[PDB]
Amino acid sequence: NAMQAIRSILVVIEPDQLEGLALKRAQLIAGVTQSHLHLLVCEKRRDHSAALNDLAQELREEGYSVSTNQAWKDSLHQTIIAEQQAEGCGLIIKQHFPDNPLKKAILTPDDWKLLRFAPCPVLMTKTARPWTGGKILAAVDVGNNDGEHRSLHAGIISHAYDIAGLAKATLHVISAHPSPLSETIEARYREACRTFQAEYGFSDEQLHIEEGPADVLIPRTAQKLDAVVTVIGTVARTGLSGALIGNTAEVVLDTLESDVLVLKPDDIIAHLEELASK
Ligand SMILES: [Cl-]
Ligand SMILES: [Cl-]
Ligand SMILES: [Cl-]
Repeated sequence: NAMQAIRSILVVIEPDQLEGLALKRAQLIAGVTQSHLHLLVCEKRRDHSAALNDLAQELREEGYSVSTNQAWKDSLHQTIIAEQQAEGCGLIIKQHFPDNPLKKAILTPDDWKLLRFAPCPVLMTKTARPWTGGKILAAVDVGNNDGEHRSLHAGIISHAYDIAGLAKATLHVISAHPSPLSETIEARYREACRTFQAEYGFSDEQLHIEEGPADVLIPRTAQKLDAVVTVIGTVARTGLSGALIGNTAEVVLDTLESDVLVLKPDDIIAHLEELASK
């Protein structure tokens, strides 16, 4: 019940866009989990206090626990992470607004800095489709069961399952294992796969076991299922020079048309919490 355990959600509110999907997803989640909503506008110039008060009043009348703030220091991603630290939020929800209408799935450079440094789960909303009744896709690699991958996969499945339940949606899993006596090593992999299926109670129809590059297999499955949310984890160990997202998550985040919930390994979250608390 990973989502039920999140007791406050940071909702990034845009002042000038015609969609408000960050708050719509926050209302759906908190309507079930009774989580607190902290609404943040990141801007220095205009005084948004009256509009934030009116929005908070309307949500409290609907039964939500709500606080609001307007802040600005240095950059958009730094303002968001500083607010997450001040309010102790366990999830950040932000809507994706692409810089180029001909490259609509590409995240902005500031979105990438938010995903790199956030010391908590980040939900990047990329579609206006409602979650209710849709398909939720979890991305794992059943071919690896070391302590670090077991923990990360358990978190990806816990969050994806809680989302499927609160949205009255169906849950699907994509396992993309790199292409490789070949029949015997395949037995160890088939063993890992059958154990994963029993441990997590997945039907054959829910579990997509595919061989090939994860960076293209994850988006293909999301597109074929018309998934509305994809849950992914960043790489178990950082690459050189602080490259902690990893190539698979970099490509998938810039390609998916679904919303994306980005989780990080516990050891990476702990180090990012230290950096954010400086
Ligand atoms: Cl407030
Ligand atoms: Cl929704
Ligand atoms: Cl990175």
